[PDB]
Amino acid sequence: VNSFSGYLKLTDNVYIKNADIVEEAKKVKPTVVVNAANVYLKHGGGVAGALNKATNNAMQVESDDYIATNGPLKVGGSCVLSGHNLAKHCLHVVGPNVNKGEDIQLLKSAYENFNQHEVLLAPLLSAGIFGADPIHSLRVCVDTVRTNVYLAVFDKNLYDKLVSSFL
Ligand SMILES: Nc1ccc(C(=O)O[C@H]2c3ccccc3C[C@@H]2C(=O)O)c(O)c1
Repeated sequence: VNSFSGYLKLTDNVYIKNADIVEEAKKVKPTVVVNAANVYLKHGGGVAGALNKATNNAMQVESDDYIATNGPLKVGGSCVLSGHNLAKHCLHVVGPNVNKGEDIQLLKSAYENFNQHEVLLAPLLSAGIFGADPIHSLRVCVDTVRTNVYLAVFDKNLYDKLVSSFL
């Protein structure tokens, strides 16, 4: 048993909800919240900017120190950093950004990072302002992640479309 509530059941291990992921993280304080990061960990907008804002910019301060030491991530890669006031850990995962012209095939590699964690609260990688079709991202998630993933979809109208079209 875990503390996630009101999620629809898509598969044995994938659950989904219409929620603001920042507000969800605050309530649950999950072991792992996934950030939809870029390779520079520059948390300007989207999930990244919103989580970062909720940490009072402490996520960005930590991230800049990480990059100064380690250099950028790979598209498809990840790093584990603090979850600050939102979660124990934040898994920063870089999905391909279609609006930057990155290869959507890398989405599966991005979701494979989730398998290193038993339970996660996460967004649909590469969707939203990253430019991919959320229906596709959800399909790749279900077909790649084997650990227990609790997906938050910010937009109610898209959430209903994702549920109604899910095979
Ligand atoms: N408080 C919040 C929470 C989330 C977002 C957001 O953009 O998230 C979308 C986002 C952003 C970037 C990549 C993928 C996704 C999917 C996610 C969604 O639409 O579910 C926001 O701007 C403010």
